[PDB]
Amino acid sequence: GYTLERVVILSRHGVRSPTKQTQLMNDVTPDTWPQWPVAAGELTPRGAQLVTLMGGFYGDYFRSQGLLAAGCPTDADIYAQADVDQRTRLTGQAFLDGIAPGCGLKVHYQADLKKVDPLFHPVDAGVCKLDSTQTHKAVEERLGGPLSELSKRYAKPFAQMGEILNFAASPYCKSLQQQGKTCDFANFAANKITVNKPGTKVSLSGPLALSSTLGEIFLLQNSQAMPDVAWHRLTGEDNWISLLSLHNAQFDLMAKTPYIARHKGTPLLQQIETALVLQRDAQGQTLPLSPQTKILFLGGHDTNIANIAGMLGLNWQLPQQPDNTPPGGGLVFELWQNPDNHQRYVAVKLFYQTMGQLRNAEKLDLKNNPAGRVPVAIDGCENSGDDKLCQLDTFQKKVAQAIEPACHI
Repeated sequence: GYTLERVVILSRHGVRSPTKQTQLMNDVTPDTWPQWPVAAGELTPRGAQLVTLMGGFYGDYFRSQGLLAAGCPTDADIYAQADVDQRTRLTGQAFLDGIAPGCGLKVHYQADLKKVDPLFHPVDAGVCKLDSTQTHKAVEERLGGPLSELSKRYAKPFAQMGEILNFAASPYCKSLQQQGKTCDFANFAANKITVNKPGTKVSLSGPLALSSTLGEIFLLQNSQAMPDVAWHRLTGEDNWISLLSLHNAQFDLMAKTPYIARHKGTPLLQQIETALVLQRDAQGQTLPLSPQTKILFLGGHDTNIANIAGMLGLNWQLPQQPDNTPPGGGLVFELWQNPDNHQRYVAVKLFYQTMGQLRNAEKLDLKNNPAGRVPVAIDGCENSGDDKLCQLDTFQKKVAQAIEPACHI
């Protein structure tokens, strides 16, 4: 077919413990949240193992495509840059361990682990600011109305989440009833967006935000192979899809909303595009990539993937993976060249482990049990053929149009 020339993987970190267990998260259920074997927000050992399995699949796939030779690549061939978080650094390392076992590759990352990496969090870092009014306006435009619409749009998932929590028996519900309120989970509080004064943080609070977090946690519990997921009250693929639709909706609103996405994702989009075509001195190419670079692995977060998706108009649904930005899942950019006419193409795929592949820690390979690999259509691109190929020149213009120039690094 075509020749796979270069790949950039924007990977979410692997399975992690919840980053935060708020009073609200405790109060919305009478049940006890299962504890995790690692500190909050850290990649679990099982998370690492799953990422390594995924790295083995990547290795299998890229070698089958001739992009990697057999044997050990070097940093010249494969570069893994991770965010400063432990979860992303170890995800990058687990990726290298799986794609190149015994090859001594080491994940790279900003040396100062104490500060945000502006590649992964430019807004947090202060590279550019979100305007509160534009942010509220952009999110509502994205939603098609004010956040109060969410309780109607997601009434069934919200009710489902309330049932899974046994919200009606929760301390939060008794507090609501104390105040003469009903225990309508969808409306236990207002959905509020808060941009802090400096414009470096945007927060969603309220039922959607909480439900996004809780749904993700259930999925992480499930992905961790925990024995009790959601107190055994969450089973069935559609129920998983439905419940996680709250999470995906939250990520759509708070990370895919182009205004937000372009401010938070511009350095990553520029890093992805410049690494993909290997324009090593281009703006936004921040890494010491070798001219021989075949794979750039970016160890980031679900928000990063969603920001990129928002910037490029990417929308997907993953068979057997209700989280659109699943643990260890990678937004994979592939540079293809048609040997017959030398036309070059960009393909975007979401590589991911299904729920079962995660939960059962299944060995991934090409013939028996591949990772999921969902082609993703790009706004403004040719989206040609079943794999939604974009002509390279078209992809580069789309990237140039999607970036917020004030947000580059």
